[PDB]
Parts: sequence; C-alpha cells; structure tokens
Amino acid sequence: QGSDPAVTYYRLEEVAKHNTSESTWMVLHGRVYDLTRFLSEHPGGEEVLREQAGADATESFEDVGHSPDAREMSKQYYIGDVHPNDLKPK
Ligand code: HEM
Ligand SMILES: [Mg+2]
Repeated sequence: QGSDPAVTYYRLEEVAKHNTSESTWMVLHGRVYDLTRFLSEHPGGEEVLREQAGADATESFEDVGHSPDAREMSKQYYIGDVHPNDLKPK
C-alpha cells in the first residue's frame, strides 16, 4: 500500500531522536540522511546542521542555494524515506 520493499521507512518522531553529535539524521525532500560522519566536512559548518538536526531541513537547505556538487555529495548519506503518515497531505 505505497510501500516499496526497497525502501526502509522512518517515522519523524524517530528521526527527531538523532539530533546529537553521536548521531545526526536529517530530512531532505522526504528523504532521511545520516550526516554523522559528514558533520566535520560540511563547508557551512557543524552548527547550522546541529541546529536543524532531527528535523526536515529542506527549506533551509534550498535557501542557502547548495551547488550541484553539494547535492551529489548528499547521496552517500541517504538511509531511507520518511514514513508516508508523516508526509505533507498536499
Ligand atoms: C539543510 C541543512 C543544511 C544547511 C543549513 C546547510 C548550510 C550551508 C551553508 C550555510 C553553506 C555556506 C554558504 C555558501 O557556501 O556560501 C553551505 C555550504 C555547503 N554545504 Fe550545506 N547545508 C546543509 C546541508 C548540507 C548537506 C546534506 C550537504 C551534503 C552532504 C551539504 C553540502 C554543502 C557543500 C558541499 C557546501 C559548499 C558549497 C556548495 O557546494 O554548495 N550541506 N551549507
Ligand atoms: Mg555530478
């Protein structure tokens, strides 16, 4: 019922738990990225990620205007999709 076996799903209330330097997950465009090993290598700094860790950071991501290389760089951190219950209705 909407459920691709190829896709692990994470509820947002779970993603919210990963908001620490020990484990930082973040949501971008309906997708969940584990950025823990990425923190120190993010050119915009750790702080800006930490401040939005455990949440949907899509808007902030897009407003900064990340580069194509930045988008390509994010893919290795993809660990699953946001549970459909927690996606916008429209
Ligand atoms: C939504 C949370 C995020 C925020 C708030 C954020 C914010 C920023 C800011 C403020 C800068 C500096 C502005 C500038 O370059 O002039 C920056 C640069 C950069 N960010 Fe992020 N970033 C986020 C997520 C990510 C992710 C997931 C990746 C990919 C793994 C990433 C990759 C980069 C790269 C490569 C740069 C260097 C410039 C470019 O290639 O765009 N960022 N980021
Ligand atoms: Mg490329």
